[PDB]
Amino acid sequence: VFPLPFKIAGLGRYVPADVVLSSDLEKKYDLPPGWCVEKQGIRERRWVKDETASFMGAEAAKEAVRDAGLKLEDIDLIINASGSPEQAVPDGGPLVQRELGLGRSGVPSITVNASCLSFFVALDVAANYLNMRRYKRILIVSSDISSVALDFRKPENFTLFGDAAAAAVVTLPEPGEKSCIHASQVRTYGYGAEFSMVPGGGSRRHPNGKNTTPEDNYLHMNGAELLKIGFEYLPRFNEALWKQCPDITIKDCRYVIPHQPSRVVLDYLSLTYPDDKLVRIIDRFANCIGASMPMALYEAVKVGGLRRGERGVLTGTGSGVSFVGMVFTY
Amino acid sequence: VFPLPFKIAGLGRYVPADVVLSSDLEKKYDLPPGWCVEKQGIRERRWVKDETASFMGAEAAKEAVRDAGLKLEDIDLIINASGSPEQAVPDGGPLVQRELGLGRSGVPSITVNASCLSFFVALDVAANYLNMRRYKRILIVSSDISSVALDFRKPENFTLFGDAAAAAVVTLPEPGEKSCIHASQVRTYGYGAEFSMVPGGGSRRHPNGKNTTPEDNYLHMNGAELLKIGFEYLPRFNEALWKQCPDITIKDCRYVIPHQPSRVVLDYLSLTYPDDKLVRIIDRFANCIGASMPMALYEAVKVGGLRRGERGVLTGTGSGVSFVGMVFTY
Ligand code: NA
Ligand code: NA
Repeated sequence: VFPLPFKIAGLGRYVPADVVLSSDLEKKYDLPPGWCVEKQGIRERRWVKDETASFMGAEAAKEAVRDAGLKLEDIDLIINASGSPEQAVPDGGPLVQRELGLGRSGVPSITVNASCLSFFVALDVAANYLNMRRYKRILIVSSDISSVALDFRKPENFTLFGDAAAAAVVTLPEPGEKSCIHASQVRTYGYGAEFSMVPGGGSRRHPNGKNTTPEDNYLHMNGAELLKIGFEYLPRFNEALWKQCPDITIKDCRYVIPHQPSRVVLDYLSLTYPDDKLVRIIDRFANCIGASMPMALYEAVKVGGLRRGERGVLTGTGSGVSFVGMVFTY
Repeated sequence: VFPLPFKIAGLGRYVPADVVLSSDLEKKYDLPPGWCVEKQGIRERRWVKDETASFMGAEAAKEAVRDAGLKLEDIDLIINASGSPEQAVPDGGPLVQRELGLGRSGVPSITVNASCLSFFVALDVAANYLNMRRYKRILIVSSDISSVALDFRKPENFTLFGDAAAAAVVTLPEPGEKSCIHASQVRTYGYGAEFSMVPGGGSRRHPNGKNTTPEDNYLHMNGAELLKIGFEYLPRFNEALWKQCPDITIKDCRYVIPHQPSRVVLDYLSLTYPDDKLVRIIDRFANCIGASMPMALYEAVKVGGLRRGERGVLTGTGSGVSFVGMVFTY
């Protein structure tokens, strides 16, 4: 089954233009100077002005299409892979298709939803479409506006979240090119659903029904219990991932590219690997939910200079709870 | 590329136990006797008591797993493919995994979202995973509770919607078995997004923001404009679908199995094909959104007696606007 031919042909990003410095948030909301950097690992973030999520996604997508040496008309499948919805109906796929000027194109546009790990799962889905020769040039878009959830009474909230979009065009590699996936794995532990969830926003606690509570529209998080899921199941997850590519180990990989919704994953990695192995975006873009991993992938290539033939590792933990990992040659 | 080996190994359904007769709705809400059957094509529907969407999905899934001759522990991927969310976070995949008692299993559980055509797109995604030998035994679950959207001031609304879940287990066929996909196609016309949409429920019109209006949480529908998308693009859609399987035509197919959110698609088909070719569920289960197509697939096999080696056609139009079609040997 592995290795799977797979080429990240183009990458794109959109972030809002206005930088919100942690130092200015601290001055405005009476936090100690340096609090955000120490507690959150966040020095800056970007918040939207009037952008919609589809607008940001389309901007990132256009950059990725240019980067791939393609025109918009060459894309034959669009996958929206964001951490949060723009609206209830339709899904984000058709909305970004419309925003791209492709609304009359017929190009299928769908959503893959694995919460904040949607981008990862979309890559995996796309890899299978490509190798089955179903589609040739697949656009994956992850765009999130988390600044809508900002509560300026709560420092743990309002200093954490940022807005961003990133996108990839994926294709099969050309003859001679080594681009491939060596290993890919997704596991889900739904017993952890209650430790990171928003119980409102759907049928179970519909606003017009009898099951509503005041706390329905807020993220319920139990960090201690989430970590326990990691303690119990991550070692075997990692073991099983690397068994897929026994010829390749972490020493053969230039960059670790994590979903990074908080500094914890980065701190874990920093105790393990040299700093130059780790791709960091939370410092300048904060927690951008579903866009975090693809933002880090963009960073690895467009700032970190990841070269064709070098290898990377995508990794993440997300609400669900799910774990993902992928070892690839760029 | 086609034909693609593909076996619908098991099918399952859950519907609420209490039948709501159109005749009783008409008596209670002062509608003419026979109004629902004439205007909607709906004689009965089922509405939940205390069920959650995950509960119904899990019930349908268990039936499908039994039908496939499997145990729950044999499933290696779960795809939630519903028309509406149970809650905001996490997605429905982990929630149905938990409901099935598989919360500690590690089995990846994700969501594919193409609005009311999610089940179709999940089948397509699953077919590619199966043929790439990534997973062997894939559960697809579509569960929707639309009765939460009921407005008893509006006959066009409250007589239309029903609750239901259906599920499929899909695998590769055994040696000698003819089960396959002859043709599959998805097209999206995002210019039609505004003609069937709910603008609230996400970041664009977040309740705490400045873009809210009173009508945000209601389905905006422009039926005339939706039909125009059909007039312009359906003929070429159908042409392109059947060109994938030039050896197979509609005469070679026993059943047409449509997504059926209203009587219109059924009326179109009834003018074209003998009644015994069409699989109808709206009459007894009403508009069950994302569950409509898989409910009809269940009906085709478990009531219509579709035999292995006979052929069917899945067809649908959904919010987006998207069109789907698949020609398969059962
Ligand atoms: Na850009
Ligand atoms: Na059942």
